[PDB]
Amino acid sequence: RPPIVIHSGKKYGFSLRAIRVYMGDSDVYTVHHVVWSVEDGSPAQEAGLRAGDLITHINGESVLGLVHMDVVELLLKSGNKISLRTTALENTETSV
Repeated sequence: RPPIVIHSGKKYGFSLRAIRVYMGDSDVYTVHHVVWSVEDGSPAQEAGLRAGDLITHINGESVLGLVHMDVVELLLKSGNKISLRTTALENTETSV
């Protein structure tokens, strides 16, 4: 899949969470960066970034396993253009 290339001089217009993904009952995890929301009319929305996307790469650099604020910093220091590689399973959540 090609990277999403966003053109912003402002915020990109999305939010993300760092999810601590555990594999068992020990305090051991791989940090995963997941887009939680995208703002209407924003550069991120326009480019096709979607809530639920796992961001694997920022400007060609693997970000899987980096802590939240390291990824926030990469986003803050990027320019008007950013390239995001992402992957998603279901295109919606399920309400229960």
